[PDB]
Amino acid sequence: GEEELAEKAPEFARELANY
Repeated sequence: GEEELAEKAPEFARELANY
């Protein structure tokens, strides 16, 4: 998970959440 999380960084969700 850590790597998926590392390959994710829950800030991307918001970085696209706006678009």
